Amino acid sequence: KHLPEPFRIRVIEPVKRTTRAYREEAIIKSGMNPFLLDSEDVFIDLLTDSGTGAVTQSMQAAMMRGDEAYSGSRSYYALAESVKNIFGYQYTIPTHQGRGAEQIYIPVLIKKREQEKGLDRSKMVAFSNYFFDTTQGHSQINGCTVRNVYIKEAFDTGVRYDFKGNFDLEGLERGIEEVGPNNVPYIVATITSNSAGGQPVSLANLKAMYSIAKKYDIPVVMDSARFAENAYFIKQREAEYKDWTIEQITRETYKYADMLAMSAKKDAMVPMGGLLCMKDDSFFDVYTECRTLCVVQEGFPTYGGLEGGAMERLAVGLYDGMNLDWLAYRIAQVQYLVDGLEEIGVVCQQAGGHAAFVDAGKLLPHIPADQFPAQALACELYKVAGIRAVEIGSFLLGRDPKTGKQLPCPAELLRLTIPRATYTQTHMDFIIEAFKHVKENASNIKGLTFTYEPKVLRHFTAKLKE
Amino acid sequence: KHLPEPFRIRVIEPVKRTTRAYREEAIIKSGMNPFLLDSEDVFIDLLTDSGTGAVTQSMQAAMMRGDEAYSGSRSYYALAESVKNIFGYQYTIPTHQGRGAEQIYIPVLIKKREQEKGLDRSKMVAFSNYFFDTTQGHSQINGCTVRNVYIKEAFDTGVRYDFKGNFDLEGLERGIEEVGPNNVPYIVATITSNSAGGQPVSLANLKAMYSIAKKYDIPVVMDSARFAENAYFIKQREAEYKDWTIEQITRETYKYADMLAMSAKKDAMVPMGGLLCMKDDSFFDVYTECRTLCVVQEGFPTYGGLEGGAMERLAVGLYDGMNLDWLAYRIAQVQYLVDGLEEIGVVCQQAGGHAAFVDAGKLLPHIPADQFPAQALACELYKVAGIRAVEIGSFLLGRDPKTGKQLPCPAELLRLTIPRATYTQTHMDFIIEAFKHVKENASNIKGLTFTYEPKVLRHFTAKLKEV
Amino acid sequence: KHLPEPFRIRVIEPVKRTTRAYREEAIIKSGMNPFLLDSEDVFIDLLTDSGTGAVTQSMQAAMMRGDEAYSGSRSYYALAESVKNIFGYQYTIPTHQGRGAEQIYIPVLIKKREQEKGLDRSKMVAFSNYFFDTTQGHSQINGCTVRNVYIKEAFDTGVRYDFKGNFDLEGLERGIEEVGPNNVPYIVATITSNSAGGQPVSLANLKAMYSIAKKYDIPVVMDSARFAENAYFIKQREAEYKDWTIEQITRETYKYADMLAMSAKKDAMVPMGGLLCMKDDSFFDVYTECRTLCVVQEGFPTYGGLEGGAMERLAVGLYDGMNLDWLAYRIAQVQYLVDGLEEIGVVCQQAGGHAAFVDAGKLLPHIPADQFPAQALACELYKVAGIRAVEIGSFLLGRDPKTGKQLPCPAELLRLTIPRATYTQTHMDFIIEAFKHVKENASNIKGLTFTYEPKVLRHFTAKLKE
Amino acid sequence: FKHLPEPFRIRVIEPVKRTTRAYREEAIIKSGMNPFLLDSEDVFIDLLTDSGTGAVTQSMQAAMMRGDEAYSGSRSYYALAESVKNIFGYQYTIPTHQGRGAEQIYIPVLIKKREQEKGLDRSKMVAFSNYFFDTTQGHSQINGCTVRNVYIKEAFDTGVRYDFKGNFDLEGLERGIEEVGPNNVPYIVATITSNSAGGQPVSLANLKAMYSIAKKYDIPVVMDSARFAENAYFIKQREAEYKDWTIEQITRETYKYADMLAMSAKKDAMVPMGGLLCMKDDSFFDVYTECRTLCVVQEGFPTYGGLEGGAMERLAVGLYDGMNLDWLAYRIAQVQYLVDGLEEIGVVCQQAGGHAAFVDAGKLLPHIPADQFPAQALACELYKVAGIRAVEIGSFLLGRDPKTGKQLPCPAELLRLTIPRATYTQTHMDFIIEAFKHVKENASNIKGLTFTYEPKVLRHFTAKLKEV
Ligand SMILES: [K+]
Ligand SMILES: [K+]
Ligand SMILES: [K+]
Ligand SMILES: [K+]
Ligand SMILES: [K+]
Ligand SMILES: [K+]
Repeated sequence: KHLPEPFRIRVIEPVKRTTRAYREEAIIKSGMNPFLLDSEDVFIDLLTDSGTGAVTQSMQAAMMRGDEAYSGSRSYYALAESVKNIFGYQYTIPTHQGRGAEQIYIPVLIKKREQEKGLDRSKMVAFSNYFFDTTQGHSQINGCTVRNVYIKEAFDTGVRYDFKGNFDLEGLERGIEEVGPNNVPYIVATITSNSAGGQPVSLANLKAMYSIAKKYDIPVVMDSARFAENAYFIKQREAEYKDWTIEQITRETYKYADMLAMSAKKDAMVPMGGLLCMKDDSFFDVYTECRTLCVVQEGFPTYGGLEGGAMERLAVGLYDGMNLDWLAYRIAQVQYLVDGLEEIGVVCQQAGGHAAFVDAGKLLPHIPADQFPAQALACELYKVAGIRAVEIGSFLLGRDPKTGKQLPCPAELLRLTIPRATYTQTHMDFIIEAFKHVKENASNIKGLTFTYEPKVLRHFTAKLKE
Repeated sequence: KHLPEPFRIRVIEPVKRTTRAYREEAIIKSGMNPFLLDSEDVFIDLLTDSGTGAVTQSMQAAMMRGDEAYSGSRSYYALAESVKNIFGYQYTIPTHQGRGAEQIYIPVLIKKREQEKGLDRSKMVAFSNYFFDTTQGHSQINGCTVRNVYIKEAFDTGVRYDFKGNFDLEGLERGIEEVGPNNVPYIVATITSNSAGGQPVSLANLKAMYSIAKKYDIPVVMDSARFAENAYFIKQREAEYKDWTIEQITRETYKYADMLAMSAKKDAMVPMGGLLCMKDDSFFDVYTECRTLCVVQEGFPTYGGLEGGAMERLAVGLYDGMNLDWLAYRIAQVQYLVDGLEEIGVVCQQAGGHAAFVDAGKLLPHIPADQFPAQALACELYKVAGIRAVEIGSFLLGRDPKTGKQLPCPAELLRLTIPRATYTQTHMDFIIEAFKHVKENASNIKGLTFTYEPKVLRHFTAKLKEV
Repeated sequence: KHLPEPFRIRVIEPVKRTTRAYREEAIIKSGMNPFLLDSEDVFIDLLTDSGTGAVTQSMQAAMMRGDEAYSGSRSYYALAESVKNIFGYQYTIPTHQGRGAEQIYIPVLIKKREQEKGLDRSKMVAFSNYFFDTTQGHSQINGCTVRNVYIKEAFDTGVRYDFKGNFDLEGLERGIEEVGPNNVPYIVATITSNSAGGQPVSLANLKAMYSIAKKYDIPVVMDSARFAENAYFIKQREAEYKDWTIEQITRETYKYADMLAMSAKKDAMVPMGGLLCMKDDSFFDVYTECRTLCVVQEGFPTYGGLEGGAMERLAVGLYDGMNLDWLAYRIAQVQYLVDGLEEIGVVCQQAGGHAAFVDAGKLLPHIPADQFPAQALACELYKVAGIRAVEIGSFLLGRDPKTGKQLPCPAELLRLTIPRATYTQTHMDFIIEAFKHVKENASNIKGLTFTYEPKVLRHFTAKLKE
Repeated sequence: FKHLPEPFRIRVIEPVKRTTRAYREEAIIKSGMNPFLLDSEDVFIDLLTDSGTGAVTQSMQAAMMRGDEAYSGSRSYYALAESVKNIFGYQYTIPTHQGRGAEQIYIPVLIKKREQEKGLDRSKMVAFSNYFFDTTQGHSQINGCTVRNVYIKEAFDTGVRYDFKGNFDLEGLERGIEEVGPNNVPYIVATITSNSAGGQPVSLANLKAMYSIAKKYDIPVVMDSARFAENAYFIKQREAEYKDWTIEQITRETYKYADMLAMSAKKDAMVPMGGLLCMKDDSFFDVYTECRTLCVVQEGFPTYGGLEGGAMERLAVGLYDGMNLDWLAYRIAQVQYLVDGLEEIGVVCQQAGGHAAFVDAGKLLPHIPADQFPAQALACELYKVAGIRAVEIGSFLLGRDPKTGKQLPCPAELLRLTIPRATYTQTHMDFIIEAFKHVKENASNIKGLTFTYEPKVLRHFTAKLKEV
């Protein structure tokens, strides 16, 4: 059952509606890419949960007392203190958002292994249970190839597994041995594997992975956008921690990484914000190296592109986002949507933490991956009810930066991303109802093809036809 | 069907849960009166929709640019403009809230007819399709007796009627005759009869009523807390206006009153605010008389107890509260709750605008009105699921200020007041689920009796014990 | 010297200017009463410091997390806790503002002595070192005569005295003897005598006064609008407390009253808010009696006309308003204005806590009190520079509710009320410069007379001619 | 009245703390003699910079409350775009979190453009500006592009007055382009109010001439607009042909002489966070879509580019509020007041500019060689004395030659007392002046500085030094 909101709605933002005819015109005008649609032409925007959710009174209140100092802001220290208490990390660098931190640590870490272990940029490879679109982008832009070492169950939308976000431990080890440990600049642990469908990573898996990393002295970066939801799943599924608090599980979790890069725009519940933090003194050097690069890419390292109030707000969000009643509610809503879709015959990845992932591949078997079936489905859904979603399949995966050919994709998923505390059960029902029509028209949905394709992170602004 | 929210949630306030054992202790410490329970001991607070609902971004934004001047604030003029454009009234006096405006116009209007037509304070009577508790309170405190002239269908929870909030025209006229037109200081038209169950008043009824008032030259005050919902019902039920906008219907509606007193804390959607406005120059005198009394009771008449930002916020709320998609949604949610309760066998007044009114009388037939069955039901509901509600029956009606005996009551209703844009469909379902248990235990609920009773507006702070 | 602001300006509200011709037209349209002028027609609004000052970030932040519950709001408890820790009072009832609390306790206290000691309403008299216009108003409206028992030095603008707000102890005692202790419903101690010119009341004086009250068992109500400034003066002038903190002095001060009525719109620094609190159990009865009357006049006693956020904000203001650096600055600014005026030959009451009181009587000796010289001066000042002020003389004092004749007035003062943290030293200089012209035209300022006079609190909306 | 009275009422304040001399003594040492490393709470009056540290208006704070946090196509984006179209007349808008956010985008894009279109030679490319900001110069050099500031002879003569010291050296610009070869000049940056020159204005005539030269060689012109409003004000007070124009009109005119604008909204637009990268018209549509592609990588989707919805609504309002004439007159008059006060006590400064008083450390501390950063020494002295924090705009900031590796020659050693907008009062100005009385009295005893830790890029922000 969809749990009742453990909160009262305090502030609302009105939204309008549109006609089918209008959407038809609009979706064409947008080159068949929802990313290019106007906000006001969307009734229920499930494009992403990043910076689109609601905030709590405490957070809005925090936003009112920021120290806008350019250097040494007390708001910075407030944020730093929250990081020290929650993750146990001593060094903090705020960034405006996720890719803000990535564009800093990646270059820094690469140069490090180069200068220390003779890493060869022409043969370097980074690993992750699964890289973010932007993490992969910045890695490749820095001449580093990536390899996602996910488990066999990860993308089997027909089978259930407790931690589909887990690292393929053997795979990771053989991968490192092959590539050569000196050529692996870092390993990124994505807490709640986004591409796997917001699937959790067990604490045991993290310990094992970190153990392998320690062995080859490879820096481990914990991508923490949805650390809270991951902590929740660990608490519900990993026996050892059934009776631990989200805070305790989080603290434990972060003992298995050397630093964290986070897009606070998710679980921390803020409309803007990111973090780049190092656990301890052993990484003091990368810390000061990141402060140097931060000045260039984001701003002085005591605000790094965030206004004072934004840091006070984040200092609070990191806590509010860990509330157990909240997490149970949020995740239960997603479960509700997934079960609703599954009951009308729309197969999905098992319910994850932030969104329902519809298996476009299974729903539209006639359109080849090369033709982006999940993107076609997205346009169909929008047409139908004014709901906007994103594809997590071949369109997003991109082409091989070396071959120039379309990368093979493990699954063509349509992601119905649910912004935190933004929509109600009625909206969920509305979405499910919409899919009844989408399904009833599956067989007639046409594949898509480029008319304009950017060279980097193409899915955000590309346009397609047919 | 419960319509999907025509808005996105932007800011939330976390709430806490409790155990049955805890509530059991708490309801006792509160003297069996939910009004005395702590907010944090309530999961879903349906005590009232007054100042407890959500606001829109525009409103929260307006709150940020107020002119805190003590006199002639531009924020005051902003509010005045909204009133002129929406209601067509030229004179505006802000008050912190509803009873703030009542404590001003009532004394003023009474003195007026006294000096003008020789009204006899010892024999004066005021009329209304149905007085709010505070309106009745201030009237009686001023030595004026009240008489609610509602229609026969008003309190028949078993029959459906389009406008149960309507004035009993024949009754109003008869009443004015029996009492003597010189002794009737004013008539209050309560837009959406609260006690009737948030039932609407037709525009035709208002015209007729105002016509009668004009005949005897009796001032007509439009109590406007829920004017928007009333405008909505008119639009859905009164043929002549099916195609009018809420704004147009409102403008039309207010041509049939001489002034308005409003608790902005409802449809205007603000956590604080009230209004006392006069339509035109013919009432300029009561206007300046109200400015004089306002200085004493509320504050300088250009802010009357409201901070600058509060007036800017209200200037916006008056508009946002009239949005058609919004009104349809809000009222549809209430309908959903009422239908849900009715489906599990809990008879209610037909769905009104702001709340579901459960008929405690029908649900608990073994308890005499003198023992406040709706209050007993309220305590039962709280114990069961941590939901807080109010009774609109004998407990609230009070005693006859002259006889000193309990006033006879037309219905014992438990009001599940729904704050605007605060709870979801899931909460509604939660409430319905709770009532399944309440119903199952109906026959065992005891009646209540006083242990402490205030002399005025007793229901707010009184304490009772059972049986 | 004007101290430098111990704070940074964070939010500003733009204001406009006007022409002399325009003001001349406006002042007449307003019936020669500044109270009737539009805010936008005023450059520097010194009408009052009540609810017109600035707030701190913490306060604005508090306003964002209020519990709007109709009953038992946690915001109410927050306010109650602040009252308990600052004043040591156990019972709290919020009111929207000052006169909101007055209209409650006055009726309640009167009925009390009537039912307990046989008070005779037809012969009852209340005392105060000096009643506020609204306190006097509500008293008289309730059929109670008032008597201000101020000291001989109080209104001598030519002589300096440490505590001109003090009670005339002998006077108070004789007064009570004359009237009969059974007919005195209450004594109001106005912390910082407003009419005396924002002059302080010593702690010793309060002890003595409370001692007299205890003797006749007369309830003592501490009017606390400017309790903080009074605490400051005590700290600077009363030897015994030179080394005490504002918080400590306040706590001590409130041991000499049975309850407090406060317009939080002043020292607490909020744009809206008031308080009615009782010290302890011995007054539990008046407390529950006030809860009953509050439901009628203000709202449920757990919010009493204040929104949730307003109570959270006040809970913070009560503290922020007691900051020592702040108080020193605020009071130093007033001192600066007073010294500046005195330097150009404009005699004033010695610098008090919230405003400079110009002695209109001494500045315009040709105008008889009956003609309100301070009001004439106010209109002159406005015409000259667009500065708005209020008179604290015969116009405000009113007529004898019994005789119907104009009450005799101890001083005709023009009050240049300074809103807290709103204007700068440059504005002060601007005000002083304006007075150079006002003085240079003193001899030609005409007296005033009614054209419209309300029956109660006339000065707020009356209109005059000539 | 020289210090004009505030054309506004203070609505919200933030309390600040004081410290003891002994404490500052310890603190300045712990900070490696670099104020940038001091804690905010250890500063009474923070004149480090006016960037994102000033106050906002009610309208702005109100705007912050109604943002559309959509990830794409936010209506708040369109609101910002509309303001840009009305004010600057530019049709294409891309929001960025701040200044360097826009720089890291257009610089790479413009360079690749001339490379692919005119055969630019990265190994011989040079960019020009009346004067590059530290971050603009940084990103240029990081992209392998050398910079050349073509300022006028009067620019850094703190002893002489001149109406537009921020002007381009037209002959110099032309000679420079000829020397380097027009195909190797990727762009020209016009810094509206030359920051390094001392917040000195650039005349509209100078801009027309400069743009004319650029059009001739088909060189893209980027208008760095952080302080466009103050520049518009000076033009209105000093350039005869515009004495009677409004700030809005002068701004509109001004922007006809650039192809695009890069702006750190954290200054004149008055916001604590925000930036803009906009193109004038269709002729630059290509760089526009190229910037959208690079923005996705560096900042975020191009319809918010690192700014939350409310931040864009706030900026849409700030761009307007910042152009108010009474406001500008007041703000600039305050700076004039501080400059005249300092000059009164014998402390020579650059003639009053728009956002700060620039003390000439070189003239105040003649015994210290530029190599030893006299302006930085002066900054530490000022802090010790009264808890006032400032920045140096001299050799320390200028850096080393990325090619030679040697310290770059500097035209002036200035200590910048940056005044955040609507934050401090006249009393604070007087406080600052009073502080300098002591600083001056001790001038002869201030020692020079030297590195103990120096970053390879933008060193002045986090470097640490010690007394030589
Ligand atoms: K956002
Ligand atoms: K960046
Ligand atoms: K409220
Ligand atoms: K106010
Ligand atoms: K009242
Ligand atoms: K900032």
